[PDB]
Amino acid sequence: IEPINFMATMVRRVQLTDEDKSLLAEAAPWGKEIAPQMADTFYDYLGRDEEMNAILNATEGRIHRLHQTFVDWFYEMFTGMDSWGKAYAERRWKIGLVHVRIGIGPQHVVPAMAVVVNAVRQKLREANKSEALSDALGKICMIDLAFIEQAYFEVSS
Ligand code: HEM
Repeated sequence: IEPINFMATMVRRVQLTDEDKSLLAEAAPWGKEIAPQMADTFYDYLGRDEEMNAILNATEGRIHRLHQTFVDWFYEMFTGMDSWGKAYAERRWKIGLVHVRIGIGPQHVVPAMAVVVNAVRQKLREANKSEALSDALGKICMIDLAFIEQAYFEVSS
């Protein structure tokens, strides 16, 4: 309802610390480096699902937009935009409403998010990044997923 307030509840409930935020903000340049490959993995994953591939069929110009929206969203987890504040919360809430409007649900987004976290965890291990960075990214992916699921709850109901 009030994005900034939902954000404070989500950072407390997922236990995302000042330390986590520092690890994310420090890894941001690396996040920016891997984002395009993450976008490609995600696109291919969605493409292999009959139901989710049907949903991704508005136009071809959609491919660029689907790649770019993903790259910016992914990088933003590392920077937090306004340090995981009001603008972050408003952007995450708008992301939630977009998915509810196109008729995608928990059966799509919860697994999709499991695949993102799995794919990022592979990149982290490839690059021999810290386990503390890996935990922090797990936390912020799950904040973002709560925003999407909460939007679906509020727009449904
Ligand atoms: C962790 C999961 C996901 C994330 C983080 C994500 C992220 C995004 C973002 C940032 C946007 C742009 C929203 C905007 O306009 O402001 C978006 C749009 C979209 N997403 Fe997702 N998404 C996810 C899952 C999915 C899934 C499972 C589908 C299934 C097909 C999907 C289909 C779309 C479509 C069709 C759009 C609109 C693109 C357009 O404007 O033409 N997304 N998503």
